[PDB]
Amino acid sequence: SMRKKIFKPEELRQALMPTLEALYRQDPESLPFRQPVDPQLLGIPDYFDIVKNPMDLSTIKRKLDTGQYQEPWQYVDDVWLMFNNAWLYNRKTSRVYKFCSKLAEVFEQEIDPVMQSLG
Ligand SMILES: CO[C@H]1CC[C@@H](n2c([C@@H]3CCCC(=O)N3c3cccc(C(C)(C)C)c3)nc3cc(-c4c(C)noc4C)ccc32)CC1
Repeated sequence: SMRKKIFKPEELRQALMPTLEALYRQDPESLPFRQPVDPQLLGIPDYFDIVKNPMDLSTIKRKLDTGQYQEPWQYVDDVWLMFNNAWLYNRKTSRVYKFCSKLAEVFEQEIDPVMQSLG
């Protein structure tokens, strides 16, 4: 459509925060995603050469709390950025990669009914 639907920050928080909570509830799978990747502590100095736009759950949460998403697709784009970054950087046998794949399965199931409700 040409006409932006207008969303209030608290409407987005009430609708979308439970979908982010569903990812946090996955344990162990969300544990690597709860804070930003720290390449110094992890000893991976190539990380920001490969991942140009880092993203993690705590940043998405803060963006929802501070009204930085005008529309739900911007939130979905950040969750997907987090996933794509982890699939790009990590080997397919790693825990982080397989945990990412489980988070993406969970998010897909939670986000669809929410998007139907916001349209
Ligand atoms: C709570 O604070 C901590 C601090 C960081 C820690 N962290 C680990 C640790 C480091 C020690 C060795 C080990 O083995 N780690 C490890 C690896 C996988 C799983 C686990 C669990 C035991 C937590 C499940 C540990 N590596 C991570 C890799 C990434 C990553 C990369 C690269 N690119 O995208 C992502 C996402 C992000 C965070 C990581 C997770 C949590």
